[PDB]
Amino acid sequence: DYLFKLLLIGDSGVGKTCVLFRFSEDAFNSTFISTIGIDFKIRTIELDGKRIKLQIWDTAGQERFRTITTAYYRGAMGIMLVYDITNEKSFDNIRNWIRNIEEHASADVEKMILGNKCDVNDKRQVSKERGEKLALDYGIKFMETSAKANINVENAFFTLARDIKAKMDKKH
Ligand SMILES: Nc1nc2c(ncn2[C@@H]2O[C@H](COP(=O)(O)OP(=O)(O)NP(=O)(O)O)[C@@H](O)[C@H]2O)c(=O)[nH]1
Ligand SMILES: [Mg+2]
Repeated sequence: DYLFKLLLIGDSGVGKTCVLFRFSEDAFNSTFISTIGIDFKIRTIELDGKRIKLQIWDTAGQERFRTITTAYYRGAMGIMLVYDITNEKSFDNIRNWIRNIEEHASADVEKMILGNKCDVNDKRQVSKERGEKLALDYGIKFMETSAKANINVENAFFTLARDIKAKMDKKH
């Protein structure tokens, strides 16, 4: 059945690993252990009766693997651009990521922005409408997710996968 590669991209500690863990194993680890070695996961979804194998590449947020993370753009097909709603600096840094993808990844790559840590509204620094407006500016999808609270985690991955399926099916 169909195989889609997926990139989780963002600053260190936005919750990329936790987002993949909630998608893969429907669980949450309150601990923060930074990703060093880029590791992929296969998560099988069903879109309109078709099984699609999502090869999800969980990249390291640390600056010393920027050059290493970028190398994984080849054949990526889809990229989750994750920032932390409680961290404007991470949100400011997704502009840099989106720009890097436009220049270095293929034109037909599908992009979505996730406002992660959406459950923690108390420490919110980034308004939902500021993420929506940025997504609108670049003409890409956006939704607020919580890996901890399991909000829009499946929805985000099904939304992105559909946009990849739609472009792929239209080639015929
Ligand atoms: N409240 C809350 N905390 C979250 C959520 N997602 C992740 N976190 C927390 O944020 C921290 C970083 O999560 P992690 O998945 O390791 O982030 P990362 O972006 O993969 N980090 P790195 O790029 O360095 O590997 C952890 O303490 C984790 O529990 C979420 O949806 N809600
Ligand atoms: Mg990670």
